[PDB]
Amino acid sequence: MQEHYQPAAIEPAAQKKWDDARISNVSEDASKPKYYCLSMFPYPSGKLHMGHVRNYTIGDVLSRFKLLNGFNVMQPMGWDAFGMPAENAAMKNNVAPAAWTYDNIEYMKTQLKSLGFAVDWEREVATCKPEYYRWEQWLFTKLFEKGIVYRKNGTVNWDPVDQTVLANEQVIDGRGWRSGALIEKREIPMYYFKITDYAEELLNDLDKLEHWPEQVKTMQRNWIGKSRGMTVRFAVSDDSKQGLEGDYAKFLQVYTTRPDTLMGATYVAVAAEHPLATAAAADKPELQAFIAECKAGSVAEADMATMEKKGVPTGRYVVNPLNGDKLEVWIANYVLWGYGDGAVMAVPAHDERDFEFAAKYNLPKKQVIAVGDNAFDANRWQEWYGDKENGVLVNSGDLDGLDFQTAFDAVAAKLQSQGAGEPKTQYRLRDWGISRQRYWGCPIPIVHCEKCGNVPVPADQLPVVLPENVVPDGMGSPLAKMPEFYETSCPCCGGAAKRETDTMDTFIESSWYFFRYMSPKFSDGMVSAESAKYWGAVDQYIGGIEHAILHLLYARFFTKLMRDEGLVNVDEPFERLLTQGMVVCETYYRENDKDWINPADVELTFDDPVSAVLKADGLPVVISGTEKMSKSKNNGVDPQELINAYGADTARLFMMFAAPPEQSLEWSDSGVEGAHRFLRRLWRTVYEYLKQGGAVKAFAGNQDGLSKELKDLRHKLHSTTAKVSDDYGRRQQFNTAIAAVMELLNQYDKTDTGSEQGRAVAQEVLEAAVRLLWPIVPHICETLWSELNGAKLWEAGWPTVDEAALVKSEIEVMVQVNGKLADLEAAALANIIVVPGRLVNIVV
Ligand SMILES: CCCCCc1ccc(-c2cn(CCC[C@@H]3CO[C@H](COS(=O)(=O)NC(=O)[C@@H](N)CC(C)C)[C@@H](O)[C@H]3O)nn2)cc1
Ligand SMILES: [Mg+2]
Ligand SMILES: [Zn+2]
Repeated sequence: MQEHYQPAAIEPAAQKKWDDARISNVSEDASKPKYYCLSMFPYPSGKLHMGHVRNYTIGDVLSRFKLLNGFNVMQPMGWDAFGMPAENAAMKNNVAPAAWTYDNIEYMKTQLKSLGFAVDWEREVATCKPEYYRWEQWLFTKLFEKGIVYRKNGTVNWDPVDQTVLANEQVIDGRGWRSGALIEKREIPMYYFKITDYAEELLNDLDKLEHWPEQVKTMQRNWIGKSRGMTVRFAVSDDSKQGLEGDYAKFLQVYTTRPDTLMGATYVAVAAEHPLATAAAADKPELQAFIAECKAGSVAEADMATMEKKGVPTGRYVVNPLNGDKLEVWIANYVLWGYGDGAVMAVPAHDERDFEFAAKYNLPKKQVIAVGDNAFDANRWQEWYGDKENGVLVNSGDLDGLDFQTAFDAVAAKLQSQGAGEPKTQYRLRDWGISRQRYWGCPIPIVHCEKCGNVPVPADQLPVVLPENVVPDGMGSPLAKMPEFYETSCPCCGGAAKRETDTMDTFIESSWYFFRYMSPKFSDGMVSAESAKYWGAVDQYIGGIEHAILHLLYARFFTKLMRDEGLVNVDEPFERLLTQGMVVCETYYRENDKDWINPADVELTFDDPVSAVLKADGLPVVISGTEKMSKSKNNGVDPQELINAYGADTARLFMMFAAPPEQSLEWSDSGVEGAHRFLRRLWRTVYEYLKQGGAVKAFAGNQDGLSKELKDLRHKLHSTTAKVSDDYGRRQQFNTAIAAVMELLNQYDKTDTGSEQGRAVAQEVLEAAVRLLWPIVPHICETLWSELNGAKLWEAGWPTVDEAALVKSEIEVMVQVNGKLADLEAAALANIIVVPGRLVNIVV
């Protein structure tokens, strides 16, 4: 055994050892219990970053833990290949997106392999390959025929200078982020998934997910935003019907979730697009400008609550059907045309948004709810104003004294009898638009024929192949400028026709890839029936919390779609969900005429730390704040340089030890040094142990007659095995498992293991430690295990807890007072000559 730990020697040999034995190349083996551990597959954007290493290390810890416990473990990897990165790389480098993508894949695949992840590379998929995306084209056509996918006109932000559609997050002050030109809102036909048809299923099935973090479930419930409220109609007043046609001349209809406060409504508010807004504004230039400023707005939903709410009175009036109050209609910028009826009532006393709106414009506030003897201050909001559960109605006439639920049904009965309203269930969730006006994505399998309409490509003709020898312009989607691609013949009539040139939302590829891993070479469908039945669902899923809403909701949706097609046998794709935090790092710059400097290029001073300096020279640097690793502040530490400097095991140890998965991990040079120094110590402990006499059979069985010191070390060992097992299995906190193995070795360090029995216990200690740590640092553990023991480590299995080692010793002595019934004296006085271990007599 080499004296000094040298990872560049041992790590490739171990990787070859695992690969030769094919421990990760798994099949549908009915004799071993399956375990499907999945990390979110990466965008192939060039190189691994520290987030990647953290995520796939967490995945591999859990995989190897289950492997050592005898499961048939599938841990597959692949490439989420379509999307904008390749498009912009094409624009900057004048290379094809595909060629750039396949090169990134080759380089990142090498990096993952050098880290030693126990991955079944025979199940590798790349979603930009027609062998993959043909199957989502297949499902698309099938759902299109059923109407689950449909084509509808929708409005988008057009940038007229850069000639492309822009996401709403990509609009600042009504202008495109790169171009800086005023965006134009335009109506174009687009494709939608009818996800709202599955809203109630998607909402309710969350309750099944007992091993998901509650905050993820809460975020999904809120995103779906189901509510049971009331449709309420207010009759338009005699004087306010000018310019209105239809039922809009008769009433204004609103939806509210608080009909128990209908007695407290003090005004009503409508969207800028509402007919009442249009008729009111026809002779009022200030209203026309307000209507225009609303329509020009572009507020993404994470910013709708954070925008200043503004309104304009219209001079038009409606009547509360329950008390008779004439109420003014306002136009307001928070009422969205498309949600509900584009019209709401306002109760400033019991809705905080209405409170603030009414405070701004000095609109009335009428308290109709009371919670105990709480004082109502019409000038200061209080939390209890919005209380649904423990409130009771006041100032409501014949409704006074009712709680929320019985008031709700009382209002519902009154409204329904006179025809002024009825209960209604609503959902915030919108349908999912999948059209993208972009090149590097899966083609939409629709052929447009002026005789036959929107026609799906027949299954015999799929895939519609994206041509790969394209170098994106900049001036619009290339597919629309390629007659060689879109000029085709119609599949139903055989005449001249045009392919759809929009591509699919790349969220689609990541909504089913976990099923494709089950049979990635299956040419007859999305997933083979036999494989889906064996593998079932993902047992454990690991990824970043930033995917908690959209990606997770889309994947659950696709699972239910595929189940209903008859392809899979599960309702939910992901049983356990572990969300990983971000990686942060200090930032450094230097002022010019700021140019942010990468940390691996900087060197720090010290004392016994003054400042920092650039490695290439010696000019000082500006140490600034710690934040997430990014291109923006050039504070991303290349994982390749960590591996080059210390080896894969040190990289993995640092990430697992520095922070629990949910927590932000802070890059630290000394921390990485600490992890490397522990691996040297681990190496030194085994080497010194074997230097003093070589391996022996590990201690096992009855421990009576072992010295107290060695019994104590066995107690620490088997308590450490139980702790680490609970840390990997239940808590999924890996730092405390490393700490526990560290404590075991510390106790071993202070124990004389030189005797014959001492060596046997030492062998037991070391054979456990290297297996307890193997999921985390498998290369050094693999090599150390082969020096201690000839059996194959994965066949030796997870260390067992020897409960006999956890039973503390017993000695029963009698205690008598005047002849009749240090260590034992203090305990018997807690109940004087002492005959050792047998008897004590309290002579008094
Ligand atoms: C030279 C470049 C320097 C870059 C510097 C840098 C930048 C960022 C971070 C960082 C990020 N996070 C936060 C956690 C990042 C996780 C990384 O692993 C996985 C792959 O991520 S992905 O490839 O983005 N794919 C995807 O997100 C989709 N293909 C997944 C589908 C299933 C939807 C995901 O689970 C991420 O959520 N923490 N740290 C660290 C370093
Ligand atoms: Mg259950
Ligand atoms: Zn036709």
